[PDB]
Amino acid sequence: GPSFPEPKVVRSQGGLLSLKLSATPTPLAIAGQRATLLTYGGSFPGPTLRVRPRDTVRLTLENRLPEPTNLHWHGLPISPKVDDPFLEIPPGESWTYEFTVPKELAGTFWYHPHLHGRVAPQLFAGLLGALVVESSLDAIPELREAEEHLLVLKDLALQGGRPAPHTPMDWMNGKEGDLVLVNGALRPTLVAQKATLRLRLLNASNARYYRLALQDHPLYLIAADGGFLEEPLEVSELLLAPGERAEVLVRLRKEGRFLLQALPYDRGAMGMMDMGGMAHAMPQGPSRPETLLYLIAPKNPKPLPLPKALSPFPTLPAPVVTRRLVLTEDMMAARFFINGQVFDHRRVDLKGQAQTVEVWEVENQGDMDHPFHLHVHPFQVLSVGGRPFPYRAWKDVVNLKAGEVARLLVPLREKGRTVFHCHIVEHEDRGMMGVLEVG
Ligand SMILES: [Cu+2]
Ligand SMILES: [Cu+2]
Ligand SMILES: [Cu+2]
Repeated sequence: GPSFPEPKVVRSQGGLLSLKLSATPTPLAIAGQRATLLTYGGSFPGPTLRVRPRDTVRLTLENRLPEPTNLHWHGLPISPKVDDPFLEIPPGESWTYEFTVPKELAGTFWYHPHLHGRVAPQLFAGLLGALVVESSLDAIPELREAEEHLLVLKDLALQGGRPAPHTPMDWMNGKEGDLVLVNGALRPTLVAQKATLRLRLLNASNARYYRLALQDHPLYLIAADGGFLEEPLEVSELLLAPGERAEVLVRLRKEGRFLLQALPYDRGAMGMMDMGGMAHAMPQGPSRPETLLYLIAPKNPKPLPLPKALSPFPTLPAPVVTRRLVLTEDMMAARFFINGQVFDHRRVDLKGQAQTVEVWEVENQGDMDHPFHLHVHPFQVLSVGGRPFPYRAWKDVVNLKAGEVARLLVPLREKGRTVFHCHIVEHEDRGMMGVLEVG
């Protein structure tokens, strides 16, 4: 097939994407070996859903797993009656998710399980897929003429032909795997046919971080989690935390082979160590460098000029409340807290008012990175760690290194009960989640 593996795409037809999608243990060939994963649509990753604003999505999820599950439409500002984090689809049962794609939306989003307590094993076993919202901006020549690819960054570990089980230490750190894959393939080769590439990036890992760098090239950031930037932003590297998305332009200036690497990154994962005195926790340190893919430039490459502008970011109304949400950890217990509390599905933690804007100060007082995710209501990151954020774009995950405070501008959109949580999904399963009610 094509030298570059990418998930199969399902496009909306006539303004409607209607599809039956089963969650099922699936035998398949993965990184040169046979394994049984948990998949949507018989594939890992699941199929990419490509839609346009104002399309209708009708996704009937059939649960063929031996455990209950549900779907989070990660990043979509839709009703929490649809993106329902509390719904349980029992084994053998089905549920139809139906929503309209918002008019003012563009970018790379994704779908995955969100049944509290089972998210980490279900997502690790392979239940995830992408959703792309096409934009009229994609028709400008600087984007139209680029060669576009989706890169689903997800790692895996196999044991006896199945996803490796979670250990106690996995529940503390978040589980990372030794197979560091792109679109389910082990270090694929991308033989570019155009000198400009448009790469949609998805970190769908449970916990692994990707400190992205392309040999000999900068990246041109054009979209964050949930929308375009106002203009391209040149970066030498790009950290993608669990759950985050980004889109970059790559401008191939010379012929040659270039590595896309996940450079060493210390996210504060811990191990255990015993030097006489009994065992005590010790930092794992930075991750080993990983090669993600091989990028081959075309002959005599003449890249397109970058777009001068993308999408103006909306001027938001003045905020009416400031929230403070403090993240803490009890590592040896693998318990994780927001303002000193663990998740309780019956407890409402924040009550806000639709169509107002709030300032959320999220403070990481732990020692690990925690990627903070808010459902339903995309936000503008104003600052992290006291540094002004270098661009304006909708995000829905923000990474917090130990000690850092992020200031977020949060317009409240759809009414109903939704959640916020760490997107190291083990931490969510172990209690680092709270409930927001919007009325
Ligand atoms: Cu998510
Ligand atoms: Cu969630
Ligand atoms: Cu966390």
